[PDB]
Amino acid sequence: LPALIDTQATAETRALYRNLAKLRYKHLLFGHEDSLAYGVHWEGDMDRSDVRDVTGANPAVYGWELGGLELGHTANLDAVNFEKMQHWIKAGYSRGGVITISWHVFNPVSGGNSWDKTPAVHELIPGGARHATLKAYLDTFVAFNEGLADVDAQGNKHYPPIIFRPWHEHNGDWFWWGKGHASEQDYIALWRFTVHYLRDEKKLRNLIYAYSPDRSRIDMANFEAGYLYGYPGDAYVDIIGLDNYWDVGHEANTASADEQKAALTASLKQLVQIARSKGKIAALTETGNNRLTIDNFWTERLLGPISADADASEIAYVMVWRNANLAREKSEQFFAPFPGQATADDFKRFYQSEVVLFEDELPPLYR
Ligand SMILES: OC[C@H]1O[C@H](OC[C@H]2O[C@@H](O[C@H]3[C@H](O)[C@H](O)[C@H](O[C@H]4[C@H](O)[C@H](O)[C@H](O)O[C@@H]4CO)O[C@@H]3CO)[C@@H](O)[C@@H](O)[C@@H]2O[C@@H]2O[C@H](CO)[C@@H](O)[C@H](O)[C@@H]2O)[C@H](O)[C@@H](O)[C@H]1O
Ligand code: NA
Ligand code: NA
Repeated sequence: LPALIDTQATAETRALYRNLAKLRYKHLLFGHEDSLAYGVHWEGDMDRSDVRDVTGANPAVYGWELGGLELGHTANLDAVNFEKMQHWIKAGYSRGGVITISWHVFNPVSGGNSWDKTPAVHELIPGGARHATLKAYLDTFVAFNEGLADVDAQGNKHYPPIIFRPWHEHNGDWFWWGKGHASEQDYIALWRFTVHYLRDEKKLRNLIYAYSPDRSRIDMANFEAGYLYGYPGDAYVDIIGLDNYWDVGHEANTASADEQKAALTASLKQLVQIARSKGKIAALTETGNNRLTIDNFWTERLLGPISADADASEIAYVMVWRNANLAREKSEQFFAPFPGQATADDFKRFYQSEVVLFEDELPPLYR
């Protein structure tokens, strides 16, 4: 029933969206960022995941990250090799998994990373002095996407569908495309150009576009207004996403656990209401508890509050962030368990839930 903004989307892309729309009522796909690239205690294996090591199954949704691609780097900002990334995307897709991609774009003005707040959006949008840079940046993704293609016996080209989730958390002030660094109207212009360029100029047909404000900068008394800050229009968005680490035990959140659980449910309920009104699909596009310090996190803090309300439950998927490699990165950062981690058994319970789907029990999404 929801329809993609790309009226010419590939058969597989159309199928994915249709099937997510169907499965969302009774199920929730689980996702993990950089799941095949490395884990907390390993890197190098070409077919491994912390998630699989714990549960026996890969995540249903695989998140990947392009930051650095635009600069012609061999590897992304977390040292994930782009050729390997292409291999891993193809591998996950071949098994029936879902692919989603974010993009922590480097600051073109300074050469700094996404967290360098030097203003850039005004310069990047149509009419801006650096508009050529925006085109060049997007071109690198066009090229990357080509590296995901196969060609069948009949000479037809096929791609993995990708849930493309750019310019995220734009209601926060931490990225250079965020509030305080870009006007609302300029942000909208940036988004709209991104869609026009990829969908219309470059004729990519394998994208589903995901919009993802951060819950931590939305006033719960006025959720819709906060959510729709910088919203580019229904003609430019397929997935009504949300990044919400806040209500799942963020260290800076002084709300009680019970208040947080209620807020998680309320946030997702309202998200779903917005999606319903717009004929879209909702998803919890980023979440998690860094270092998994909360007892029974998965069942008590994530699944429980989602399942508590039938509106909240209508989200299609939930993705947790990456399991940074300790040896390489020098600190602990992870959002899925690994064997022996305190929440591993509770994660097994989460996996086991009839509601939650990992790769191993996905129906065929692409037909
Ligand atoms: O490196 C550990 C980090 O873990 C957390 O970031 C997780 C993940 O979240 C997404 O963006 C972040 C963003 O970086 C902001 O710092 C923001 O912090 C604000 C809080 O939300 C809240 O509002 C608070 O009141 O104020 C904070 C601002 O001071 O949080 C958002 C949402 O969590 C996500 O897309 C990533 O950017 C980020 O993880 C990084 O991902 C990149 C790219 O893969 C890696 O290079 C990094 O190493 C991280 O993995 C946490 O928010 C951070 O503070 C930090 O501890
Ligand atoms: Na659901
Ligand atoms: Na399950």
